[PDB]
Amino acid sequence: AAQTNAPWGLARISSTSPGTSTYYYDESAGQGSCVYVIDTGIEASHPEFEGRAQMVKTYYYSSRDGNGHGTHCAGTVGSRTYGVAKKTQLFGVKVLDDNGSGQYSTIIAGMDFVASDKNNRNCPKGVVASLSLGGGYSSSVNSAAARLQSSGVMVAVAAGNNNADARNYSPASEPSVCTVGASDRYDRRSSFSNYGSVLDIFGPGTDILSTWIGGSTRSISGTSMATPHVAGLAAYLMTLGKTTAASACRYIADTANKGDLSNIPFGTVNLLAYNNYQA
Ligand SMILES: [Ca+2]
Ligand SMILES: [Ca+2]
Repeated sequence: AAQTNAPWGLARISSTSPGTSTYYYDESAGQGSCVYVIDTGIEASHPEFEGRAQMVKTYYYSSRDGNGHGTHCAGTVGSRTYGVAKKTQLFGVKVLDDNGSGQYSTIIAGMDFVASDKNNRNCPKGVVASLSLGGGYSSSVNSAAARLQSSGVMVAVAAGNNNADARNYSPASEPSVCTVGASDRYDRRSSFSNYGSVLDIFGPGTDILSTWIGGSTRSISGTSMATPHVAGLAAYLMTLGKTTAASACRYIADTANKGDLSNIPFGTVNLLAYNNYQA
């Protein structure tokens, strides 16, 4: 398959060079895979999801996404125009309120929930979880993200938008999960991107066009927008039988784009997510 005039983030994942505008992906598009989107929830009624998005849990009182953050990142995972795993099943767990805030107890309970409701769903190819939140260091949310990864889920988390070492932030500094940095249009490190040895992979995170609440589309930039690129890539890769949730992150790093990024500090990886699809 091939999508013309794609968002720069989609085309970059299917490329060895920046600047391309066509996104090349296998026709499977990650069908049979599930990606839990742990954010502000998802607006399931968006025409870009096509019944593939679903609100399965809210830790507030309404499954609405009255923020737009969670609908944007879920769009990058597997919507029609802006998703990398265009046929995946999107499950929306709402740990962030309509302001983008969220207590660690709520974020932890959301990860503990995904690991259980995973067994109540039909995901033959496997399960993915994209946690594009980020707070200060916590031993317990690092522990909760590891429990999600150990339970059989590919866990992609945001590196943080602090321009510092991601070792001070959670769940980013959890070694078991996949910490995703953000890159911009020209294969530079995003000016907000966290770095450090904790990061496992980079993704398009600057000016990422995706869906938005109210049936709209808009671009926002953050490592929280680069994370869904790796979530959908892991989903799209596990559908191909190329990798397993337990090692999707390491497989993406093995088959990434080596040394293409600039502004990478010393000790941080220089890998850009690459689906390696060749038609
Ligand atoms: Ca998001
Ligand atoms: Ca490297």
